[PDB]
Amino acid sequence: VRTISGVAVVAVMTSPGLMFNFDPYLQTRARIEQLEKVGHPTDKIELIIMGGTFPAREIEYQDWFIKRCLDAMNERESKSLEEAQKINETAKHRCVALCIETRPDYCSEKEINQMLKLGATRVELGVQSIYNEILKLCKRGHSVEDTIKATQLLKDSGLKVSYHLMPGMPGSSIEMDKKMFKEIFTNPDFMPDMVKIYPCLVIEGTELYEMWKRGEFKPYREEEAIEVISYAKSIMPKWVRTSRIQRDIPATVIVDGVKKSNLGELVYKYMEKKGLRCRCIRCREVGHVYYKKGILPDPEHIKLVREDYEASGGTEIFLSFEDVKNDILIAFLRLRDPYKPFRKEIDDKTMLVRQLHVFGWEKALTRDIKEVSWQHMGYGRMLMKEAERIAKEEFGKKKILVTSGIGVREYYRKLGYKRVGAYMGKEL
Repeated sequence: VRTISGVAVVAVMTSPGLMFNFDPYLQTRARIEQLEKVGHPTDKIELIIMGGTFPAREIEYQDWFIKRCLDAMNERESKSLEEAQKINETAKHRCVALCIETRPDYCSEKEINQMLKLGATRVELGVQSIYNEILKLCKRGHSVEDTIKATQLLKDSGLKVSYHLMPGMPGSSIEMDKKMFKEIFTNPDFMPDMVKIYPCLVIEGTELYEMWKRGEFKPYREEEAIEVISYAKSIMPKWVRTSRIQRDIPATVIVDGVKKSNLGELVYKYMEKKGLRCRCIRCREVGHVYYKKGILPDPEHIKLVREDYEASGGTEIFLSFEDVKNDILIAFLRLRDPYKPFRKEIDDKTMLVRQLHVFGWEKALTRDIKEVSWQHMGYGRMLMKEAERIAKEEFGKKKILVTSGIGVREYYRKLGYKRVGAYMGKEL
Protein backbone atom coordinates (compact mmCIF):
# COMPACT_ATOMS: atom_id res chain seq x y z
CA VAL A 1 0.00 0.00 0.00
CA ARG A 2 1.03 3.68 -0.15
CA THR A 3 2.11 6.30 2.44
CA ILE A 4 0.18 8.83 4.58
CA SER A 5 1.80 12.27 4.67
CA GLY A 6 1.34 14.97 7.29
CA VAL A 7 0.50 17.58 4.64
CA ALA A 8 -2.94 17.11 3.09
CA VAL A 9 -3.15 17.96 -0.61
CA VAL A 10 -6.45 19.67 -1.48
CA ALA A 11 -6.74 20.13 -5.26
CA VAL A 12 -9.74 22.11 -6.54
CA MET A 13 -11.10 23.03 -9.97
CA THR A 14 -12.01 26.49 -11.22
CA SER A 15 -15.00 27.32 -13.40
CA PRO A 16 -14.89 27.10 -17.22
CA GLY A 17 -15.32 18.98 -9.20
CA LEU A 18 -18.13 18.58 -11.70
CA MET A 19 -20.16 17.11 -8.84
CA PHE A 20 -19.94 20.37 -6.85
CA ASN A 21 -20.38 22.69 -9.86
CA PHE A 22 -16.85 24.00 -9.24
CA ASP A 23 -17.82 25.54 -5.89
CA PRO A 24 -14.53 26.38 -4.12
CA TYR A 25 -15.95 25.86 -0.63
CA LEU A 26 -17.66 22.54 -1.37
CA GLN A 27 -14.61 21.13 -3.17
CA THR A 28 -12.27 22.11 -0.33
CA ARG A 29 -14.60 20.94 2.45
CA ALA A 30 -15.51 17.70 0.68
CA ARG A 31 -11.84 16.86 0.18
CA ILE A 32 -10.95 17.55 3.83
CA GLU A 33 -13.89 15.49 5.10
CA GLN A 34 -12.92 12.66 2.76
CA LEU A 35 -9.35 12.75 4.08
CA GLU A 36 -10.52 12.76 7.71
CA LYS A 37 -12.68 9.72 6.93
CA VAL A 38 -9.50 7.73 6.26
CA GLY A 39 -7.51 9.06 9.22
CA HIS A 40 -5.26 11.32 7.17
CA PRO A 41 -4.21 14.47 9.07
CA THR A 42 -5.67 17.71 7.72
CA ASP A 43 -4.18 20.33 10.05
CA LYS A 44 -1.72 21.30 7.28
CA ILE A 45 -3.14 21.79 3.79
CA GLU A 46 -1.48 22.38 0.43
CA LEU A 47 -4.18 23.98 -1.73
CA ILE A 48 -3.71 23.40 -5.46
CA ILE A 49 -5.69 25.54 -7.92
CA MET A 50 -6.18 23.51 -11.10
CA GLY A 51 -7.18 24.87 -14.50
CA GLY A 52 -4.17 26.79 -15.80
CA THR A 53 -6.36 29.81 -16.60
CA PHE A 54 -6.99 31.06 -13.05
CA PRO A 55 -4.54 34.02 -13.28
CA ALA A 56 -6.39 35.16 -16.42
CA ARG A 57 -9.77 35.23 -14.65
CA GLU A 58 -11.22 38.43 -13.23
CA ILE A 59 -9.55 39.42 -9.97
CA GLU A 60 -12.99 39.48 -8.33
CA TYR A 61 -13.27 35.78 -9.14
CA GLN A 62 -9.77 34.82 -7.98
CA ASP A 63 -10.09 36.62 -4.64
CA TRP A 64 -13.51 35.06 -4.04
CA PHE A 65 -12.38 31.57 -5.08
CA ILE A 66 -9.41 31.59 -2.71
CA LYS A 67 -11.49 33.23 0.03
CA ARG A 68 -14.05 30.43 -0.09
CA CYS A 69 -11.38 27.72 -0.05
CA LEU A 70 -9.99 29.34 3.10
CA ASP A 71 -13.52 29.69 4.52
CA ALA A 72 -13.91 25.91 4.21
CA MET A 73 -10.57 25.43 5.96
CA ASN A 74 -11.51 27.99 8.62
CA GLU A 75 -15.00 26.47 9.01
CA ARG A 76 -16.56 29.93 9.13
CA GLU A 77 -17.64 32.74 6.83
CA SER A 78 -15.42 35.78 6.31
CA LYS A 79 -16.08 39.30 5.05
CA SER A 80 -13.16 39.34 2.60
CA LEU A 81 -10.13 37.50 1.28
CA GLU A 82 -7.84 39.35 3.70
CA GLU A 83 -9.91 38.37 6.73
CA ALA A 84 -10.13 34.72 5.63
CA GLN A 85 -6.32 34.76 5.39
CA LYS A 86 -5.88 36.30 8.86
CA ILE A 87 -8.28 33.76 10.38
CA ASN A 88 -6.48 30.90 8.64
CA GLU A 89 -3.13 31.81 10.23
CA THR A 90 -4.39 30.08 13.42
CA ALA A 91 -7.14 27.77 12.13
CA LYS A 92 -7.55 24.03 12.65
CA HIS A 93 -6.85 23.46 8.93
CA ARG A 94 -3.92 25.72 8.03
CA CYS A 95 -3.09 26.59 4.42
CA VAL A 96 0.66 25.99 4.55
CA ALA A 97 1.08 26.13 0.75
CA LEU A 98 -0.91 27.48 -2.21
CA CYS A 99 0.03 26.36 -5.73
CA ILE A 100 -1.43 28.13 -8.77
CA GLU A 101 -1.08 26.53 -12.21
CA THR A 102 -0.76 28.89 -15.17
CA ARG A 103 0.27 29.21 -18.79
CA PRO A 104 3.70 30.87 -19.13
CA ASP A 105 2.27 33.87 -21.03
CA TYR A 106 -0.17 34.62 -18.17
CA CYS A 107 2.70 35.34 -15.76
CA SER A 108 3.27 39.09 -15.85
CA GLU A 109 4.33 41.29 -12.94
CA LYS A 110 0.69 42.27 -12.44
CA GLU A 111 -0.40 38.62 -12.27
CA ILE A 112 2.48 37.79 -9.92
CA ASN A 113 1.38 40.66 -7.67
CA GLN A 114 -2.14 39.22 -7.64
CA MET A 115 -0.89 35.69 -6.92
CA LEU A 116 1.17 36.94 -3.97
CA LYS A 117 -1.89 38.81 -2.69
CA LEU A 118 -3.77 35.49 -2.78
CA GLY A 119 -1.05 33.85 -0.68
CA ALA A 120 0.55 31.75 -3.42
CA THR A 121 3.79 29.97 -2.58
CA ARG A 122 4.26 27.92 -5.79
CA VAL A 123 3.54 28.54 -9.46
CA GLU A 124 3.39 25.66 -11.94
CA LEU A 125 4.09 26.82 -15.50
CA GLY A 126 2.54 24.85 -18.35
CA VAL A 127 5.85 24.70 -20.18
CA GLN A 128 5.29 21.36 -21.98
CA SER A 129 8.31 21.90 -24.26
CA ILE A 130 11.22 24.33 -24.37
CA TYR A 131 11.43 24.17 -28.19
CA ASN A 132 9.48 26.79 -30.13
CA GLU A 133 9.21 24.40 -33.10
CA ILE A 134 7.22 21.96 -30.97
CA LEU A 135 5.13 24.71 -29.37
CA LYS A 136 4.03 26.27 -32.68
CA LEU A 137 3.54 22.83 -34.25
CA CYS A 138 1.01 21.88 -31.56
CA LYS A 139 -0.43 25.42 -31.64
CA ARG A 140 0.40 26.16 -28.02
CA GLY A 141 -0.18 29.74 -26.94
CA HIS A 142 3.25 30.48 -25.50
CA SER A 143 6.95 30.52 -26.37
CA VAL A 144 10.06 29.34 -24.57
CA GLU A 145 10.84 33.04 -24.08
CA ASP A 146 7.60 33.34 -22.10
CA THR A 147 8.75 30.46 -19.89
CA ILE A 148 12.21 31.95 -19.34
CA LYS A 149 10.88 35.41 -18.46
CA ALA A 150 8.11 34.04 -16.22
CA THR A 151 10.67 31.86 -14.43
CA GLN A 152 12.88 34.88 -13.71
CA LEU A 153 10.04 37.10 -12.47
CA LEU A 154 8.81 34.28 -10.23
CA LYS A 155 12.25 33.50 -8.78
CA ASP A 156 12.98 37.19 -8.16
CA SER A 157 9.61 37.43 -6.36
CA GLY A 158 10.66 34.56 -4.07
CA LEU A 159 8.21 31.96 -5.37
CA LYS A 160 8.80 28.27 -5.98
CA VAL A 161 8.74 27.38 -9.68
CA SER A 162 7.39 24.14 -11.15
CA TYR A 163 7.48 23.12 -14.82
CA HIS A 164 4.88 20.82 -16.31
CA LEU A 165 6.72 18.96 -19.09
CA MET A 166 5.47 16.49 -21.72
CA PRO A 167 7.87 14.01 -23.32
CA GLY A 168 6.82 12.73 -26.71
CA MET A 169 5.04 15.78 -28.11
CA PRO A 170 4.55 16.03 -31.89
CA GLY A 171 7.84 16.89 -33.57
CA SER A 172 9.97 15.63 -30.69
CA SER A 173 12.07 12.49 -30.26
CA ILE A 174 13.70 10.42 -27.54
CA GLU A 175 17.05 12.17 -27.97
CA MET A 176 15.42 15.60 -28.24
CA ASP A 177 13.48 15.02 -25.01
CA LYS A 178 16.67 13.88 -23.26
CA LYS A 179 18.42 17.05 -24.42
CA MET A 180 15.50 19.13 -23.13
CA PHE A 181 15.84 17.68 -19.63
CA LYS A 182 19.61 18.19 -19.56
CA GLU A 183 19.15 21.78 -20.73
CA ILE A 184 16.45 22.46 -18.12
CA PHE A 185 18.86 21.54 -15.30
CA THR A 186 22.10 23.03 -16.70
CA ASN A 187 20.99 26.23 -18.49
CA PRO A 188 20.41 29.15 -16.07
CA ASP A 189 17.37 30.37 -18.03
CA PHE A 190 15.45 27.37 -16.61
CA MET A 191 16.58 25.64 -13.37
CA PRO A 192 13.11 24.92 -11.92
CA ASP A 193 12.57 23.75 -8.37
CA MET A 194 10.00 21.15 -9.45
CA VAL A 195 9.00 19.28 -12.60
CA LYS A 196 5.76 17.42 -13.32
CA ILE A 197 6.44 14.94 -16.14
CA TYR A 198 4.01 12.84 -18.12
CA PRO A 199 4.20 11.69 -21.76
CA CYS A 200 1.97 13.46 -24.25
CA LEU A 201 -1.35 11.66 -24.68
CA VAL A 202 -4.03 11.58 -27.36
CA ILE A 203 -7.38 12.55 -25.80
CA GLU A 204 -10.41 12.97 -28.05
CA GLY A 205 -11.51 16.57 -28.53
CA THR A 206 -8.02 18.12 -28.50
CA GLU A 207 -5.82 19.53 -31.25
CA LEU A 208 -3.47 16.64 -30.51
CA TYR A 209 -6.38 14.36 -31.38
CA GLU A 210 -6.72 16.15 -34.73
CA MET A 211 -2.99 15.73 -35.41
CA TRP A 212 -3.14 12.05 -34.41
CA LYS A 213 -5.98 11.35 -36.84
CA ARG A 214 -4.04 13.03 -39.67
CA GLY A 215 -1.12 10.64 -39.10
CA GLU A 216 0.99 13.53 -37.77
CA PHE A 217 1.47 12.23 -34.21
CA LYS A 218 2.42 8.75 -33.00
CA PRO A 219 2.54 9.12 -29.19
CA TYR A 220 5.07 7.41 -26.96
CA ARG A 221 4.35 3.87 -25.81
CA GLU A 222 5.55 2.64 -22.41
CA GLU A 223 9.07 1.73 -23.56
CA GLU A 224 9.74 5.22 -24.93
CA ALA A 225 8.23 7.07 -21.96
CA ILE A 226 10.25 4.88 -19.58
CA GLU A 227 13.53 5.54 -21.39
CA VAL A 228 13.08 9.32 -21.38
CA ILE A 229 11.82 9.68 -17.81
CA SER A 230 14.47 7.25 -16.55
CA TYR A 231 17.15 9.40 -18.18
CA ALA A 232 15.59 12.59 -16.82
CA LYS A 233 15.60 11.20 -13.28
CA SER A 234 19.17 9.91 -13.61
CA ILE A 235 20.42 13.47 -14.26
CA MET A 236 18.07 15.41 -11.98
CA PRO A 237 20.00 17.67 -9.56
CA LYS A 238 19.62 17.21 -5.82
CA TRP A 239 17.63 20.47 -5.63
CA VAL A 240 14.82 19.37 -7.99
CA ARG A 241 11.61 17.84 -6.65
CA THR A 242 9.58 15.59 -8.93
CA SER A 243 5.92 14.63 -8.81
CA ARG A 244 4.82 11.03 -8.47
CA ILE A 245 4.62 9.87 -12.08
CA GLN A 246 0.86 9.41 -12.54
CA ARG A 247 -2.17 10.94 -14.18
CA ASP A 248 -5.77 11.58 -13.18
CA ILE A 249 -6.96 10.59 -16.69
CA PRO A 250 -8.79 7.24 -16.91
CA ALA A 251 -7.53 4.75 -19.46
CA THR A 252 -10.87 4.70 -21.31
CA VAL A 253 -10.34 8.32 -22.42
CA ILE A 254 -6.82 7.68 -23.77
CA VAL A 255 -7.20 7.13 -27.52
CA ASP A 256 -3.47 6.47 -27.88
CA GLY A 257 -0.49 6.76 -25.56
CA VAL A 258 0.58 5.38 -22.21
CA LYS A 259 -2.50 3.81 -20.61
CA LYS A 260 -1.02 1.68 -17.81
CA SER A 261 -1.19 3.11 -14.30
CA ASN A 262 2.22 2.14 -12.83
CA LEU A 263 4.51 4.24 -15.03
CA GLY A 264 6.40 5.47 -11.97
CA GLU A 265 7.06 1.91 -10.81
CA LEU A 266 8.12 0.91 -14.33
CA VAL A 267 10.65 3.76 -14.37
CA TYR A 268 12.04 2.67 -10.99
CA LYS A 269 12.53 -0.93 -12.13
CA TYR A 270 14.11 0.19 -15.40
CA MET A 271 16.56 2.38 -13.46
CA GLU A 272 17.47 -0.61 -11.27
CA LYS A 273 18.19 -2.79 -14.31
CA LYS A 274 20.37 -0.12 -15.91
CA GLY A 275 22.11 0.94 -12.70
CA LEU A 276 20.74 4.48 -12.94
CA ARG A 277 20.83 6.32 -9.61
CA CYS A 278 18.34 9.00 -8.57
CA ARG A 279 19.50 11.80 -6.27
CA CYS A 280 16.56 14.21 -6.50
CA ILE A 281 14.50 15.37 -3.53
CA ARG A 282 11.70 12.81 -3.85
CA CYS A 283 14.17 9.94 -4.20
CA ARG A 284 16.14 10.87 -1.07
CA GLU A 285 13.58 12.33 1.35
CA VAL A 286 13.25 10.49 4.66
CA GLY A 287 9.71 9.23 4.21
CA HIS A 288 10.27 7.87 0.70
CA VAL A 289 13.59 6.21 1.59
CA TYR A 290 11.91 4.60 4.60
CA TYR A 291 8.94 3.41 2.55
CA LYS A 292 11.15 2.14 -0.28
CA LYS A 293 14.19 0.79 1.58
CA GLY A 294 13.19 0.45 5.25
CA ILE A 295 16.01 2.58 6.66
CA LEU A 296 16.23 5.84 8.60
CA PRO A 297 18.88 8.56 8.84
CA ASP A 298 22.03 7.57 10.72
CA PRO A 299 22.51 10.46 13.19
CA GLU A 300 26.29 9.91 13.31
CA HIS A 301 26.39 11.17 9.70
CA ILE A 302 23.80 13.96 9.54
CA LYS A 303 25.47 17.13 8.26
CA LEU A 304 24.43 20.54 6.98
CA VAL A 305 25.09 20.41 3.23
CA ARG A 306 25.19 23.26 0.72
CA GLU A 307 24.98 23.38 -3.07
CA ASP A 308 24.89 26.57 -5.16
CA TYR A 309 23.75 27.15 -8.72
CA GLU A 310 23.11 30.02 -11.12
CA ALA A 311 19.48 30.56 -12.10
CA SER A 312 17.64 33.38 -13.88
CA GLY A 313 20.60 35.74 -13.52
CA GLY A 314 21.02 35.22 -9.77
CA THR A 315 22.35 32.69 -7.26
CA GLU A 316 20.36 29.88 -5.68
CA ILE A 317 21.70 28.42 -2.43
CA PHE A 318 20.30 24.98 -1.62
CA LEU A 319 20.85 24.19 2.06
CA SER A 320 19.95 20.78 3.46
CA PHE A 321 20.31 18.50 6.45
CA GLU A 322 21.24 15.08 5.13
CA ASP A 323 22.54 11.68 6.21
CA VAL A 324 25.58 11.79 3.92
CA LYS A 325 26.47 8.13 4.51
CA ASN A 326 23.11 6.77 3.34
CA ASP A 327 22.17 9.85 1.26
CA ILE A 328 18.89 10.63 3.03
CA LEU A 329 17.41 14.13 2.89
CA ILE A 330 15.83 15.38 6.12
CA ALA A 331 15.13 19.06 5.40
CA PHE A 332 16.11 21.80 2.99
CA LEU A 333 15.94 25.56 2.46
CA ARG A 334 16.03 27.49 -0.82
CA LEU A 335 17.89 30.81 -0.47
CA ARG A 336 18.21 33.20 -3.41
CA ASP A 337 20.30 36.27 -4.17
CA PRO A 338 17.85 37.90 -6.60
CA TYR A 339 18.66 39.31 -10.02
CA LYS A 340 16.08 41.88 -11.21
CA PRO A 341 13.24 42.00 -8.67
CA PHE A 342 10.29 44.34 -9.04
CA ARG A 343 8.37 43.87 -5.78
CA LYS A 344 8.44 46.95 -3.56
CA GLU A 345 9.81 45.05 -0.57
CA ILE A 346 12.87 43.50 -2.30
CA ASP A 347 16.05 45.59 -2.18
CA ASP A 348 19.46 45.01 -3.70
CA LYS A 349 20.37 44.32 -0.05
CA THR A 350 17.70 41.59 0.28
CA MET A 351 18.07 37.80 0.37
CA LEU A 352 15.03 35.61 -0.34
CA VAL A 353 14.07 32.45 1.54
CA ARG A 354 11.93 30.94 -1.20
CA GLN A 355 11.22 27.68 0.67
CA LEU A 356 11.84 25.94 4.00
CA HIS A 357 10.77 22.30 4.18
CA VAL A 358 11.27 19.91 7.10
CA PHE A 359 10.04 16.40 6.34
CA GLY A 360 7.64 15.70 9.19
CA TRP A 361 4.98 13.19 10.21
CA GLU A 362 4.55 10.18 7.93
CA LYS A 363 2.65 6.92 8.55
CA ALA A 364 4.31 4.14 6.54
CA LEU A 365 1.56 1.51 6.52
CA THR A 366 3.85 -1.15 5.00
CA ARG A 367 6.61 -1.00 7.65
CA ASP A 368 6.42 -2.18 11.25
CA ILE A 369 7.66 1.14 12.67
CA LYS A 370 4.56 2.99 11.51
CA GLU A 371 4.99 6.67 12.46
CA VAL A 372 8.08 8.82 11.85
CA SER A 373 8.71 12.57 12.04
CA TRP A 374 11.60 15.04 11.94
CA GLN A 375 9.95 18.33 12.92
CA HIS A 376 10.46 19.90 16.35
CA MET A 377 14.04 18.59 16.30
CA GLY A 378 15.59 21.94 15.37
CA TYR A 379 16.43 21.36 11.70
CA GLY A 380 14.18 24.14 10.44
CA ARG A 381 15.55 26.68 12.90
CA MET A 382 19.12 25.60 12.15
CA LEU A 383 18.55 25.98 8.40
CA MET A 384 17.09 29.45 8.96
CA LYS A 385 20.03 30.43 11.18
CA GLU A 386 22.49 29.29 8.51
CA ALA A 387 20.50 31.13 5.83
CA GLU A 388 20.63 34.37 7.82
CA ARG A 389 24.37 33.94 8.42
CA ILE A 390 25.12 33.33 4.74
CA ALA A 391 22.91 36.25 3.74
CA LYS A 392 24.65 38.71 6.06
CA GLU A 393 28.26 37.55 6.23
CA GLU A 394 28.79 36.12 2.73
CA PHE A 395 26.47 38.25 0.57
CA GLY A 396 26.41 41.43 2.68
CA LYS A 397 22.62 41.63 2.65
CA LYS A 398 20.73 43.55 5.33
CA LYS A 399 17.27 41.94 5.32
CA ILE A 400 15.87 38.51 4.52
CA LEU A 401 12.34 37.93 3.21
CA VAL A 402 10.55 34.60 3.60
CA THR A 403 7.93 33.36 1.14
CA SER A 404 5.52 31.96 3.72
CA GLY A 405 2.31 30.03 3.41
CA ILE A 406 -0.59 31.83 5.09
CA GLY A 407 -0.69 29.04 7.68
CA VAL A 408 3.07 29.14 8.27
CA ARG A 409 3.43 32.82 9.20
CA GLU A 410 3.12 31.98 12.91
CA TYR A 411 6.22 29.77 12.66
CA TYR A 412 8.32 32.62 11.28
CA ARG A 413 7.02 35.05 13.91
CA LYS A 414 8.46 32.73 16.58
CA LEU A 415 11.81 33.20 14.81
CA GLY A 416 11.62 37.01 14.94
CA TYR A 417 10.10 37.67 11.52
CA LYS A 418 7.32 40.22 10.95
CA ARG A 419 4.97 40.80 8.04
CA VAL A 420 6.63 42.81 5.26
CA GLY A 421 4.10 43.34 2.49
CA ALA A 422 3.42 39.87 1.11
CA TYR A 423 6.36 38.29 2.96
CA MET A 424 7.67 37.56 6.43
CA GLY A 425 10.81 39.63 6.90
CA LYS A 426 13.66 40.22 9.30
CA GLU A 427 16.38 42.87 9.41
CA LEU A 428 19.86 41.38 9.62
